[PDB]
Amino acid sequence: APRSVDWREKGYVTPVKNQGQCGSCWAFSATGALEGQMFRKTGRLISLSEQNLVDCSGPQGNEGCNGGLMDYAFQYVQDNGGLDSEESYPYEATEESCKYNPKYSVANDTGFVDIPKQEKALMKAVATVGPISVAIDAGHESFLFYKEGIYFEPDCSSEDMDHGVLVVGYGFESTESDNNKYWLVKNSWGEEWGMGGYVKMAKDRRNHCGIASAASYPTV
Ligand SMILES: *[C@@](O)(C(=O)NCc1ccccc1)[C@@H](C[C@@H]1CCCNC1=O)NC(=O)[C@H](Cc1ccc(F)cc1)NC(=O)c1cc2ccccc2o1
Repeated sequence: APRSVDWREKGYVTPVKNQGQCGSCWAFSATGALEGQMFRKTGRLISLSEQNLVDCSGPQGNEGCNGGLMDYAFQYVQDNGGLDSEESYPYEATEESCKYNPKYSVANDTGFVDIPKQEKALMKAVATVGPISVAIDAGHESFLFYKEGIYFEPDCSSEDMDHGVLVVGYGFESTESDNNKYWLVKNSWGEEWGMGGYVKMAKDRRNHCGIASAASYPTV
């Protein structure tokens, strides 16, 4: 496995988005993973619709702006046999009735793979598959104020994640050893948060914040 991976510089990652005041972290996390896999499959990088996921994934168990799972979004894409593009079904940060139009479908998947809960497998999956959809514990106030460096909430939980985010790679900082490894994580709170909307999560520090607890990716 390589020592550093960054899927942004290879063209797998859409620009950073802003979810607003609606609990659709899962939707954005699912669309990023599916964008990565669609690009790997065809070489075409198309922003997908979070609103479609929010509005139409009800039957699969999701709760719109009131919570959602990324596996449930992949299941909705598979059952629905399609996912509209961001441009056709633009984000409105609210719950609305499903307006899916198969004419504007630009993505689909045949299921999803759940990663074993250990950071080594997460590293392997990120290296070989691409951006991976994950969950982390971000309820602590420190996460709200992140700016740069490796983020390390001493009170983070490894088994109770509440935020879905995407992992676009991993790397290390050139310091004198002292466990410098980090996960490159993309967030959905815009660009003015963290490093242009990104965060370096602590890597190989005993599954800090349960990043490797709920890792999965859609199979196209
Ligand atoms: C999410 O991190 C977020 O969007 N935060 C910003 C925000 C804006 C407005 C209001 C609140 C937060 C957050 C969103 C939920 C729902 C909205 C209300 N409060 C929240 O905390 N997290 C999730 O939505 C979460 C993501 C997740 C996925 C996978 C995993 F292993 C852990 C977490 N999913 C749920 O909370 C959830 C999912 C389901 C599915 C079925 C029934 C109930 C569910 O609850």
